Amino acid sequence: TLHKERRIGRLSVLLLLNEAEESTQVEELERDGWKVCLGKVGSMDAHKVIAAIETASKKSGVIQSEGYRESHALYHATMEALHGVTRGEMLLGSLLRTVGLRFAVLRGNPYESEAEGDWIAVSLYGTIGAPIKGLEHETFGVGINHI
Amino acid sequence: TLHKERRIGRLSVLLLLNEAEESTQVEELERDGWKVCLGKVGSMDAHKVIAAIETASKKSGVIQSEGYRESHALYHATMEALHGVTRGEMLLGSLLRTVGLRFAVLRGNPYESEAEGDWIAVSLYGTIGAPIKGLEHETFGVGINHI
Amino acid sequence: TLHKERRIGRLSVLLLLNEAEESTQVEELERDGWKVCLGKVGSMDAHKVIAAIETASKKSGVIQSEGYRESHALYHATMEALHGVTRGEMLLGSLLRTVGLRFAVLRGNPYESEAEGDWIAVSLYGTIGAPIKGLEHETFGVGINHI
Amino acid sequence: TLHKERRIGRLSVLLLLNEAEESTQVEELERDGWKVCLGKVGSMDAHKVIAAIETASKKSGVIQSEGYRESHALYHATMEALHGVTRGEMLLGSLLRTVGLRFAVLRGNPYESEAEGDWIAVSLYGTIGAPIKGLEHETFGVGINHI
Amino acid sequence: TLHKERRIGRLSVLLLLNEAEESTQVEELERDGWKVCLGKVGSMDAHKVIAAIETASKKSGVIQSEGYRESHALYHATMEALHGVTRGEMLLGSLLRTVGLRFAVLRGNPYESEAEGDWIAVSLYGTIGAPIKGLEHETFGVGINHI
Amino acid sequence: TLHKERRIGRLSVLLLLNEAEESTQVEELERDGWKVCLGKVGSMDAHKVIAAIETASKKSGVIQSEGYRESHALYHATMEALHGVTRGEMLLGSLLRTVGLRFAVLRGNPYESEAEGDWIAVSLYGTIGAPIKGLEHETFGVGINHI
Ligand SMILES: N[C@@H](Cc1c[nH]c[nH+]1)C(=O)O
Ligand SMILES: N[C@@H](Cc1c[nH]c[nH+]1)C(=O)O
Ligand SMILES: N[C@@H](Cc1c[nH]c[nH+]1)C(=O)O
Ligand SMILES: N[C@@H](Cc1c[nH]c[nH+]1)C(=O)O
Ligand SMILES: N[C@@H](Cc1c[nH]c[nH+]1)C(=O)O
Ligand SMILES: N[C@@H](Cc1c[nH]c[nH+]1)C(=O)O
Ligand SMILES: [Ba+2]
Ligand SMILES: [Ba+2]
Ligand SMILES: [Ba+2]
Ligand SMILES: [Ba+2]
Ligand SMILES: [Ba+2]
Ligand SMILES: [Ba+2]
Ligand SMILES: [Ba+2]
Ligand SMILES: [Ba+2]
Ligand SMILES: [Ba+2]
Ligand SMILES: [Ba+2]
Ligand SMILES: [Ba+2]
Ligand SMILES: [Ba+2]
Repeated sequence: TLHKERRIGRLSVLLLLNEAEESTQVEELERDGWKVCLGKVGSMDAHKVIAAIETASKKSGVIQSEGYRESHALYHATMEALHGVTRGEMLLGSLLRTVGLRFAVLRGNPYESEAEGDWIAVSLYGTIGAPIKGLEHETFGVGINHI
Repeated sequence: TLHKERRIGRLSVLLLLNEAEESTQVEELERDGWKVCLGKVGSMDAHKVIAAIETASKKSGVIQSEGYRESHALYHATMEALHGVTRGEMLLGSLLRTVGLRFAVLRGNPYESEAEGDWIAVSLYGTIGAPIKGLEHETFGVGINHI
Repeated sequence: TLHKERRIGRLSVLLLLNEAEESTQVEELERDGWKVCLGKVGSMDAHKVIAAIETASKKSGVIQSEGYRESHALYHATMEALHGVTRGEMLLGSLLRTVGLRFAVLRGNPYESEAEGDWIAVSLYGTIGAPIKGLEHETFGVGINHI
Repeated sequence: TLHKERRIGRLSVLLLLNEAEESTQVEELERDGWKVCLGKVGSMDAHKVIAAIETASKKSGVIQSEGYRESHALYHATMEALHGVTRGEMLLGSLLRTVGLRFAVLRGNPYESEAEGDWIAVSLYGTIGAPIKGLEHETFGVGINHI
Repeated sequence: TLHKERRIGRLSVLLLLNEAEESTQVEELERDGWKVCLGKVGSMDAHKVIAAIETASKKSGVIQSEGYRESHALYHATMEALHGVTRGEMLLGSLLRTVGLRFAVLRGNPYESEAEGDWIAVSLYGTIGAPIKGLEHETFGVGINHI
Repeated sequence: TLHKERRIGRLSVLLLLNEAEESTQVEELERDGWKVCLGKVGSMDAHKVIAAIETASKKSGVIQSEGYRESHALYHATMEALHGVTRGEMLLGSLLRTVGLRFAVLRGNPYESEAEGDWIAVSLYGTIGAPIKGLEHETFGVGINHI
């Protein structure tokens, strides 16, 4: 049962979508026990988006730098988030398209039972379009995985 | 070029994610020229989710009841939104999973140039999990298409 | 190297597309050594579409009714043909859509060298759209496999 | 209701498959109201196949050069056409395959009602095989979208 | 670093493929620390293949009956295994195919470092073919996830 | 009906998995009438993996070096084998992942009736994970096709 106050998904998206506050929201979330990570990445290569998220997550401490387990949970949540952005073929430049994304990564227990342990959420928002500015529209993606 | 104040995607998601206001947000959006449609649908059949969205959209007037063109634009934006929720296989009950979604549909020009005309956005938020309550997590989806 | 006069794909289509009152193509192809099949199927169940094509291909003697080897060559040709039709998710009714198809099944060698042996093409044409007539547009798919 | 005499999909294919008439078929279709485009593309990069189809469409006046709306309709139609050719994975060279394609793009109204507006059809035809001539076979793809 | 002697994937397959020993291989693996599960499932519904694997896993104590965390790890591992069997579209009956599968589920740590924790491997083996015995062939699938 | 002693899939695996110091399987299979191939490949480019398998299958004489027909049977077997490995997106390096594979290619008839003719299996095994060693887990894939 998802805790009405700890919906890791909804929270990561609100953070990702609210431009006024930035450090005001991150602190509250962190004081609530959430490990937060924010970043931006524009590219026509998906592996750079994945790389960017993984690097920012490990630096901000959202996931462990050592070992595979946690990098593996993050990898798949990212894959699942890229689905919402790619909608069909997890390809960017190879299908003549590029993205400009903002991303958030949240870690913590979104459930009532403390036995559930930690979960992670990768949220993406920005644009996807042709190699030219202006010729694009919005795109969203959210992936949730257990750690 | 997307108008900083008319980002149809971001707006539909905020509406979808804000529980306090409900009719307070819809009115402002509608006074701004946006045609809005809200609804909920829980099911293990994707064709009922699609049906629910299409029916609510035509009743609330977001898209034209007559003709194919507009129903065709809505159909594909829905498909693109379901990708974010299904992340891989656009299947629910057949893969032993069910969803509980909240959906918003917005229509209007999100660009600076008035020549772009109308666009539509289908946003989904809720849960996806096993046929039992509690065993699920969050899921998001957003589709954007021109009309 | 393909035989400019035996491009099994191109031929199966020209045959599927033509709506001439006088039956002149089937006999011409057969006389040139080709096996030909023709059928129509409308359904919101992909398995029924695969079923019909198999059956008509066996009744017409395009593939052997005995064994698996040829039924296997056709099944994949059919599948690769349904991709052009479903474009992404090999689902019809569960995605609230339905088809009205016409199909051709051509079997024979399309190469200059007799060594390449027989090959088989499955072509599809019709409409795909909502459950209501009129609300739809065209759909095309060609699957080519070896036998 | 598709107009028996304006089946944009069927027409673009017949236009693509027939070698005898080249300007004779374009003219007749142009005089019938259709915007028409024809091209050839050989590549192992999907983005080049996409870019040529867009560039040819914008140079022949099948879709506007200015704005995003029309480029967006064509992009998706191309994607839907790319499906029938790739059959499963929208990759060519990365999967050790290359294509030699002939394409067509048709823009006009295929319905009885004028309220349906214009639609665009992207059609593809040619060979898909290994990076060696002769080692291949035929491949089709038809995409259809509303503008 | 995978531990040469604890390659959970390789083990579950060898365990799945060998008919001579049944309890002799389960015991040895159990005495080596591995949680093990074995089952058989014949169906044309993917959800039944999934449900049997989950039910068998929860009854044999390979994953907890309480909570979501472990069911979530197993669900995804099963999906990843379902991939190798469906090869492209996660559908069976809807695509006129049915399977007769033997499965295995292994839970334990395959790495040198104990900080990697437990991982779960779902393995599938059997036939996938038409709804008629004999008309089919072999099919494999191995899914691997972290708990 | 498959021959309990000639299940080409099951055999190709047992052969791929075994790491015995004494070469005893290859010769036994060959003596029973099977064509066998063995190779290893590590790369973050799927085309290089397909390349190697083709080549080793031609050098070993598992499929004819001349023609297309057999190269076509193998290419698809390979593809259907890569699905078990990529589980969703037939991408390695562009999704920031890489493989370390071992592959077997068995060719021969696996059915009781000699009428089914020859068939070919492509089996894969190794690891898939980040560009850094250790950060990975196992991966499996079996593709079976007719020839
Ligand atoms: N609209 C495309 C992106 C794009 C390519 N060209 C123009 N726009 C998408 O859905 O990703
Ligand atoms: N977690 C699954 C849903 C589910 C099935 N069983 C339990 N949960 C998903 O990503 O859709
Ligand atoms: N146009 C959709 C089908 C559809 C459903 N409703 C209307 N049309 C397709 O491309 O398959
Ligand atoms: N014919 C393959 C392509 C190929 C590459 N090499 C041989 N064939 C296809 O379906 O795309
Ligand atoms: N062998 C097919 C299934 C099938 C159905 N009928 C014949 N064959 C597959 O790859 O799934
Ligand atoms: N584990 C991923 C690959 C990966 C990338 N980084 C770490 N692992 C897979 O299933 O392919
Ligand atoms: Ba996909
Ligand atoms: Ba898919
Ligand atoms: Ba697919
Ligand atoms: Ba092929
Ligand atoms: Ba788009
Ligand atoms: Ba796909
Ligand atoms: Ba459509
Ligand atoms: Ba999940
Ligand atoms: Ba798929
Ligand atoms: Ba993994
Ligand atoms: Ba896929
Ligand atoms: Ba098969």
